[PDB]
Amino acid sequence: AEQSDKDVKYYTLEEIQKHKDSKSTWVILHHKVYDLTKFLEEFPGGEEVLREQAGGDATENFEDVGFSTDARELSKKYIIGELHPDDRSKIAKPSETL
Repeated sequence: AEQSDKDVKYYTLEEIQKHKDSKSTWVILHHKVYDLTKFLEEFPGGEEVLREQAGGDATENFEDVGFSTDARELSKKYIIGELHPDDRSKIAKPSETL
């Protein structure tokens, strides 16, 4: 879903589900989406620790893999838009059998 209004982009969790590269790495707090693509470069080679949780969690994850103080304010700093209201319900938890 590409938002016609170019302010606060509606990313879909279906979009981020294919988190293969660092540039495809975004995380969701619950209903709003935050950029992890840049945030992982703050960790020297620390893309792989958070990649698996990208397209899934950020409620605990963004602060977990994040810096102890910095990640707490850097959550709202990396405001890349909001996660699609339908998609946070779709992939609240996917089939864990894969």
